[PDB]
Amino acid sequence: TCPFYKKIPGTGFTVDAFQYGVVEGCTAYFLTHFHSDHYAGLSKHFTFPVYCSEITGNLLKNKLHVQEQYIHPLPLDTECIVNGVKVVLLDANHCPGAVMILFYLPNGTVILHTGDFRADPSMERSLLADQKVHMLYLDTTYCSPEYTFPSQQEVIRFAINTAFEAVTLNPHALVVCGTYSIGKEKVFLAIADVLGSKVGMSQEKYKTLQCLNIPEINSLITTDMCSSLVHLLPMMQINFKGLQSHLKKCGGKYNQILAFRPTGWTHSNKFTRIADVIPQTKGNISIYGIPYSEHSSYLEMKRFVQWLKPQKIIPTVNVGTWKSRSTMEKYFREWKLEAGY
Ligand code: NI
Repeated sequence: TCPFYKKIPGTGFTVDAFQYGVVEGCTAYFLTHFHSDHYAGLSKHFTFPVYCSEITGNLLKNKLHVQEQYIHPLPLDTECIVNGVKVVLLDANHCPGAVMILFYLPNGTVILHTGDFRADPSMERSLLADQKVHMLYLDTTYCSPEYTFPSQQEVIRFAINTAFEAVTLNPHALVVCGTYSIGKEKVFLAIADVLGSKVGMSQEKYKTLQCLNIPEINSLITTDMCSSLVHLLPMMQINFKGLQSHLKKCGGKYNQILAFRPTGWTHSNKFTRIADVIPQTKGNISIYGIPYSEHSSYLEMKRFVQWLKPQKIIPTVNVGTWKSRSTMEKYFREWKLEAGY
């Protein structure tokens, strides 16, 4: 049974609610982005209207085989009427195709559902600037002040400088980057651009990337692993055993691996600066964990909410424990007292 925080009151709508069977009263199922915890339940046998971005609809048709007649892609930044209700999709600054949804209820209430997002001051000049929001359904993934991490730009600068130094010292070094979902593509694209290489990967991952509307993508990626010196592997293989095994397969072309694991936050963030990050090393293999986040830090979240000044907040992450729920509620009250709304 579908939980309340996935239902939009005063409508026939649900958000990211495909794992509950037929939801009573639901006339349109929205999907914020193509991550498995959110799409769980969708397949080629789904027969209700799915509303989403163009990029999410490309993934639904090619990866999950949802039939075309049930996919309803909407442009961004554009007022649309869905089953008699005005909606707008906004860029969420998460993975490719990820959106936030503004719903303009028939009674005058305005609701923002963030999906998954990484808040940014640029959102203060979207279509959100133009009217009041009553209710906020908020991605609270990192809603605690211990969760700090650098800008995406600082993390990419570290990765490119690290990779270019290593491969210039040793032209026989291979770079490997871990992946298990869409998102974080800048990591491996930026590294391959500084090295003058295409990124090599499995046929399954190439297919996924070909759905993402990235400009000039045919110039940047390939299934020909022999022609590439930046390889993508599943995240599970980014360990000394898995990398040893991969290096064997490369036919003595390479004699060293430099590997990256883009994580979200890890507790090494509470002590170390990005500049000071060091790898784990075993022989001719080195592994860097880099804190590349596609979710808001605590400070970015707080700034967004203090600007938006919603009347009510409904968390959508960390909702399963009383201690999490009480922590989040205390921060919301702090923010409201400090700002004066
Ligand atoms: Ni996500």
